[PDB]
This record gives sequence, structure tokens and C-alpha cells, in this order.
Amino acid sequence: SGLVKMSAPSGAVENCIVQVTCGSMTLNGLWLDNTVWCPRHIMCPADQLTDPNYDALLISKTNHSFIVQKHIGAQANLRVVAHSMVGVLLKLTVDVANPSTPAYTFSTVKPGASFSVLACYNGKPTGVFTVNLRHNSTIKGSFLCGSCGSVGYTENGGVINFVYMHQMELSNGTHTGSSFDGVMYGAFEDKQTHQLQLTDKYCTINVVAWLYAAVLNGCKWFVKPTRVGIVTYNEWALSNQFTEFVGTQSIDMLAHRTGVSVEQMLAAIQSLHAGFQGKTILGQSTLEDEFTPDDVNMQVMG
Amino acid sequence: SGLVKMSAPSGAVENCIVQVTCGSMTLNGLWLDNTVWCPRHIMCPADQLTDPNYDALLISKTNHSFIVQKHIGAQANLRVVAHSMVGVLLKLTVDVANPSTPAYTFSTVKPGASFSVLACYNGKPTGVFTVNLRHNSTIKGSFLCGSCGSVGYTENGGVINFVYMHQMELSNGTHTGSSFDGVMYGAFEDKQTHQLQLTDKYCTINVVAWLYAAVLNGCKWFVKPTRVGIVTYNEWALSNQFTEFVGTQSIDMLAHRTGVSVEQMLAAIQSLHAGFQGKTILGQSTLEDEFTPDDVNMQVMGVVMQ
Ligand code: NI
Ligand code: NI
Repeated sequence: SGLVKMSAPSGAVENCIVQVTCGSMTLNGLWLDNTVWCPRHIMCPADQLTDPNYDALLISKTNHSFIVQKHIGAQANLRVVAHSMVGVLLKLTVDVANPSTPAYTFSTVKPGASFSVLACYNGKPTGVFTVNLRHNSTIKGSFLCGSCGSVGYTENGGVINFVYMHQMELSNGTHTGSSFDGVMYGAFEDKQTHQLQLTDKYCTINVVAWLYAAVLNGCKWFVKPTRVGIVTYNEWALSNQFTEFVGTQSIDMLAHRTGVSVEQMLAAIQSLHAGFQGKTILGQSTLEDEFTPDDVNMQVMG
Repeated sequence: SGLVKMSAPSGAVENCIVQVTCGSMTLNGLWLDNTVWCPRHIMCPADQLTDPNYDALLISKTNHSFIVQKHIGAQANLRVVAHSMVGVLLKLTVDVANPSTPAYTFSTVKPGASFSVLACYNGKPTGVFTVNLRHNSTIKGSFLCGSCGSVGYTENGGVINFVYMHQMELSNGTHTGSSFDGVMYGAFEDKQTHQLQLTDKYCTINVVAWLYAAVLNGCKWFVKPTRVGIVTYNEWALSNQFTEFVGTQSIDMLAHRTGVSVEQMLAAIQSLHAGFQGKTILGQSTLEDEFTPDDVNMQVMGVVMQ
């Protein structure tokens, strides 16, 4: 028992982290097979990040403009033999295939999904933590200068799913990056200019999962016979900055295990959003929306 | 910017996870140099875990009673050549040194310290998370049956400090294990009996660190001219289930960087413990005491003008 924010073991990803340098800019990259992926702003001098012309910056480069170093494990300088730009990423081709390339996929996560982040600096992994893609397609992580190129991933059945490459900090504690097709989460542009973030929302399905976790951890004071139907709840959610509830098998597994219906949990959300009134749930006095149904299922007795 | 619960990258520890089998019991273990460590209850049949006689169970074993296997990552061919019982651990000697042994040391953490946990099942690393040793020498983790042998560690300056090997669940969301000298944190026994946990306390120095992190993340509404001296605060803490505040260089770094004194933060704790008055700090409505001053400095300290 217990419920904690849990990340996927990072070793398979650590074996793929490299450092990339272009002029005076250095950041992290991901080395899979003969490819190294990194943010394209490595091409932009630090004092020109306000409105770069990446097409023009790309034309001025050659393969010799990029230096790649494997810093951890068996150290090696990897020779760049080709380069191209894919959205907000550079795709470098190196002469050596990573001998520790894991089985992997590239996926783009949807708002409400969780993933692990391996924070890196100068091609050295320094920390692991878990985030959720917010309703406005940002993440609430912990990143400092030099973290660009840090990798977000999940793991299942021995396969690493690479979902994020860190690109920038939008505002305090708010970050974004790209999927490995080079598309930025939230369509933010990789430039220093002020960019508006859309309004965020509480992820209903995740709050429901968390309330089921609370019941399975002996906290059930908030469960009442009271029900709110999904259609009615969804009309309320549209006015109270909550997401629409759409049923899933993972939630149905928790409803069946606990004997508490989804409609009872939706009624609990409405009551708890008005206030907890001097009470706590799993030590919290506010709703938690960053655990997914699958994340909760992983931490409950089978 | 931002402040999140951060764990040390786990790869160096993942390379050391093995499985040990004795009879019908298979547990996770840790392979370092020519040694494999695992919980001593591997010697106990599953239906006899209530109150085992470990001295009697040990006498019935030989080196051939134990099998060590590594079916994940780089596989290995291991033979047990010696065995002994060290507190609540079995210490096996194997014929092959782990070729991926990191530079390491063994340490016992004190209450208030944080560490990373690599949760393992069936010899497979499954999850990473960070805990703090509570005032009552328990941890508040997330573990299910089969997680014994899971490893707690820290990393700094290229050295892995191995601090914990998981053993048991004391009560809901409350766990304990041993350091690698085989001593159980909190002196709990590896038997299925009712065992009383001492009362916990909020770790003051960690709450102070968190409040400095909040200031460095733009949250400062709770800072007032009000101060509470350390001696006065400590007398209050003895009555309100908070730990004594003892000054440290890591906290002084945060006081200097923010210009907010420790005494202002101790006054904020007293006020916030009475209640947050409908406001939040870093998204929370309750005090956070599981980030140490050094953990905060990793996420917030930058260049300092001298
Ligand atoms: Ni950058
Ligand atoms: Ni066990």
C-alpha cells in the first residue's frame, strides 16, 4: 500500500544520453541507432534566441558544426556524418550505432497523460521525476538552464516509449518540449518572445483515479450514496474548469474492486471542489489530478 | 524553476539487481563485488513467516541451498561459495564479481534524510521514487508483496550510497527495511506481529527549506516582519510535534540568497501550522517536510554574487 509519484527506471534511457555542442551552445541529445536527436536552438547563438531564422541558421552549418560526446559510461566523441532539421529538432547522423539502443517507440502523449523525465545537464543524467501533460499542453516540471534536450518517456513490456524532448521554460514552473516528430506540445514556438498559455483544467479522470486510490488506502469519508450522472457532471465541468469525463476500462477496474461507482466519485468531486472543510485525503487538502488510472492500478494490490 | 520530488537516476543500481532462490522462495537481491544481499526471510517457507526461528533456519542451510540468478540486462552465471546472516539480511558470497559494480559505500540515514528507492518485483526494476526517513524511523513509500529486496540509495560526486533494503509494511502506506549492516530502521522485527510505531514529527529544517524554495519560485505571501527566535521556536516545537531546529550552512545559503531570515521562516511555520487561511504554497495547503535543504539547493541555488 501507499501512493507516491513514481517514475519508470531510467537506466535504459541513461545509456542513450549524449552531449551536443554547436559553437558556444551545448545541450543534451538522445542517441538511438545511428541517430542523435536534439533541440534545434543549439544552432542559435545565446544572444539571438529572440526571433531566430532557423532555415537560414541551418544553411550556414555543416556536419563539422556539431560535436557529440558520450559522457557517461564508456566515453567517446561520436562523429557527425549528416544533419537535418525535423520541426523543432535537429536529427544528426553519427558514424557509430548506439550498442545499447533499447526496444523503443515514439509517441505523442495527450493531455492528462503522465510520463517520466530524465533531467540532464551537459549530457549527464542528474534527476528523475514524473509529470503530467496539462490541459493546456504544458508540463509542471523542474528544469534549469542547460536542461534542454532532457528526455521524457514511459516504459511497458520492456519497450521505452520516448514522448518528450525538453525545449523551454514558458513561465514559473511551466515547461514545454516536443515529441520526436519535432512537434512542440502546445504549438509553442522555440523563441524567447512572450507566448500565451491557454487556461488549464483539472483532469477529472485522474482525480477519480486518485479518489479510488484513497479508498484502497483506507480513506473513504468522502464516499456517499450521492451520485452525479456523467452527462450532468460534464455540463458542470464545462463551467468549473474540469475536463469532461469519458469512461475507461482502467477506471471500471477500480470501480469494480472498490464497489464505489464512477457516479459516486463524480459527486465527491463536486463536493470536494467547493471545499474539503478541515479534512484531508491522502494528506492533501486539495484535489490531485496527476495520477492516471493506470498509474493508480500499478500501485494497488492485484 | 519549479520544485518536484526528484530521484537519483537508477541505472547504476538496476545493473546490480538479482534474484535469490531458497527452496520455493524467490526474492530480489543486490549484487556488489562478490556479494549478494537479500532479506533473511528467504529462508522461511511462505506459510511460516509469522514467527520464524532464523537461527534454526540458518543451521539447516548450506551454500547449495541458495541460487542466484540475473535474467534481466547483462545475464550472469553465479555460484554461492559462502553464506552468513547479518541482522535481518542474508549475505551471500558468489564466485563472480559484478562487472558493473558502481563506486559505492554503505550508510545509515538519519531521520529527516531523503533517499531514492528502486522498487523491484521478480528481479525486475519497476519504479523509482523518493522517500524521507520519518522521525519514527519509518518511510512512507509505495510497495506491494514481492518488493522486499528493493533498494534505497543516494548519489553524489560519483558515489552511490546504499542505505536501505526493503523488508515490510508496518501499516497503511508505512514501510521499513534495513541498512546493509542488517539493522532494521526503527528496530522493527521481521515477524508478522503487531509492532507499535512511535509518533512522527514534522521535520522543521525541511519545512524551512521548502519555504525558501517557495520564495525562490515567486511565492512569498507568508513572509512577514514577524520573527520567532530559535530557542523559543524549539520550546514550541517540543509541544507541537515538530523537530528541533539546528542551523546549517545549506539553510544559511538560502537565507542569504533570499534575504529572508530563518526566524521569519520559523514564525511562518507557527502561523501556517495553525492553518493556511485559504491560500496555497507551491500548490499545497499543508506543510511539506520531505525536501531537505540540500535537495532544495539542487533545484534552486544558482550563481551567487560575492
Ligand atoms: Ni535551450
Ligand atoms: Ni519478501
